[PDB]
Amino acid sequence: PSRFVGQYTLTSIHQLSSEERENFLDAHDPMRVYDLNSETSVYRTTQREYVRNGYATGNPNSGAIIALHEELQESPYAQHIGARPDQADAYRPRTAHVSSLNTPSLNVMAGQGALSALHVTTEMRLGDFLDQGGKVYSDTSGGDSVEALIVTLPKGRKVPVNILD
Repeated sequence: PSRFVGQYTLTSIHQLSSEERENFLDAHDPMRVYDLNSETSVYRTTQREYVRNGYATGNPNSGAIIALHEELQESPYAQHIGARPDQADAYRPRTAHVSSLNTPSLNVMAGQGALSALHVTTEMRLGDFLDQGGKVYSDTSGGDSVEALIVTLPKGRKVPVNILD
């Protein structure tokens, strides 16, 4: 199970075959893993002032740590199992500071237990981020049926929000 030690040298999903790349995305891309889409609603708490005109803008200075599902790092279990160095199961996404994206973003919660898990509570349409070039990352910085996400929102862009409380 540990024969491949030192051989887990891949660092990008593009270094994997098409089949393994798809396997990795199936296991780590938030969009696929949590079965998200343009109509998925995402939530976060904030202050009225920031969304008083019905829109929210991305935060330029977040301290969030995100998972990069397109980049690889040896899985802590690769050596425990016999994971081949050219297979998706031998790796896990790399993580990085959100500032590395050089783009404002918003930390949101998604899932049936989101609203519960969570100043005012806002709701947003994931598609509104996506339609404007926003990207979704798992936030690695609740319980079950809820996932923490980081969604980018390019400079000068905004998304409509609904205050729930």
